[PDB]
Amino acid sequence: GLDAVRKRPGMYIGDTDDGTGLHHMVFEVVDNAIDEALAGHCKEIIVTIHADNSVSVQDDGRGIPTGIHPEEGVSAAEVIMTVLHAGGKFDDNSYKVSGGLHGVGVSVVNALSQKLELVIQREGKIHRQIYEHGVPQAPLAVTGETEKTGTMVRFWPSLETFTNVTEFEYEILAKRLRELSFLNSGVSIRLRDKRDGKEDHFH
Amino acid sequence: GLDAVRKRPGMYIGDTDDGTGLHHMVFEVVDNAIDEALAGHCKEIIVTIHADNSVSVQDDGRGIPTGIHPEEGVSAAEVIMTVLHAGGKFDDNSYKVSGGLHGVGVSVVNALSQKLELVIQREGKIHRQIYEHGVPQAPLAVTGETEKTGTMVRFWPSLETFTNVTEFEYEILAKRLRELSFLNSGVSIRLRDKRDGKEDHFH
Ligand SMILES: C#CCOC(=O)NCc1cc(-c2sc(-c3cccnc3)nc2N2CCCCC2)[nH]n1
Ligand SMILES: C#CCOC(=O)NCc1cc(-c2sc(-c3cccnc3)nc2N2CCCCC2)[nH]n1
Repeated sequence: GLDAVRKRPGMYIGDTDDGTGLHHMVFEVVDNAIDEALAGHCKEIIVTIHADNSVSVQDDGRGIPTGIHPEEGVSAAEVIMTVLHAGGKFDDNSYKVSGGLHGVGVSVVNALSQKLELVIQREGKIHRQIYEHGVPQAPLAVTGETEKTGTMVRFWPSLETFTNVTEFEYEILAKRLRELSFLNSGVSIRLRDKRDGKEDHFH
Repeated sequence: GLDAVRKRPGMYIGDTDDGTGLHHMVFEVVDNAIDEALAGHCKEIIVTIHADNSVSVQDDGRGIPTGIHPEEGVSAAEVIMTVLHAGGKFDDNSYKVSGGLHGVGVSVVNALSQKLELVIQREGKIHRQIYEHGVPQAPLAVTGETEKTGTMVRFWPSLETFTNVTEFEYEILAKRLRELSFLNSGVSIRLRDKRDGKEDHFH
């Protein structure tokens, strides 16, 4: 399970000491947002490096589905955050539909994050869910009204896991983000660094 | 296990009826070859569409390691062909080293292949291994001498699994291959179609 991930992180996210794994945490989440872009629902992805060296990834896609599978009793949100290798494609009712997994899965990003905050806007509502080291602190909650749809996630990588290189390199993130923007022509991808105020916009 | 894959293929490889999954079989193997390119050992990858609508992917990298883990007793070759989600990075002695999984894993390509033939050239030897529906027909065998190093694999997708679209589209494969070649500047990527003789060379 995720216990196996926390125990041998380099085997799932990549090297936890030279910065490879650390930056892969970002791309793993960005890959998911691109799926929404490819489905033609996401027009913009914004990646922000925060001063405390957490990273947020947000998109204006449909929002990860939050309602439980009417048979299995678990939402797509819960599944992809807490089940190793969970990925692929779901529908609005959290039924799993055909689609390949790709990457390692964001449940790994969650497991190796000291804190991960998930905020999902859909069906008129803001939904919130805090995880710590991959453990949900409460069930996913409705906390307000909204007209927007999309997903926002911020994660703080665990300093129990990542060593030596514990801070994100702008150039590395800007490298991957500039590539993806050229492959998906319609999708705007912004990169913001809140430490010094540098912005990039790949469209 | 791979039994779960054969049972619900669309959940692992993607849609098995509209051709998405079928072409993903190729890219899943090509992604692995690129890892060798990135490590600076592979200078060329060649993808061939065969007349019977099997596809081969070959590279001139180091060759997948074939010797058993001195503790676990299994080679990298065996692991990545027969273990779901097996991927990442190994060393020459089949120890697993830090590295992220990415994609779904080629053991899925194997599971959904009526036949897969693996030929590995390294340490002076040609090594061969036939799989059928993911089952090894014999242990990996040494069948001759060679000075070359590299990996060759040909797979015949299972017509028990893939329906309707059972033949590969050149343009789709050429799409992905042309992209990857531009991202990895030093690596030549060829595409050959043996049905009509069309060739492409992305460098
Ligand atoms: C860290 C972390 C987690 O945050 C994220 O994974 N954020 C990236 C993301 C994922 C999605 C959506 S919206 C959606 C959907 C499907 C059907 C109907 N409506 C919405 N599905 C997804 N994903 C499902 C899992 C595989 C990637 C795509 N939007 N933004
Ligand atoms: C279908 C199918 C299977 O065929 C393939 O996966 N073919 C692609 C491939 C993979 C490799 C090698 S060589 C090597 C290596 C490592 C250390 C020392 N020497 C060689 N490692 C790999 N892979 C290990 C698994 C993840 C992708 C890279 N060469 N060509």
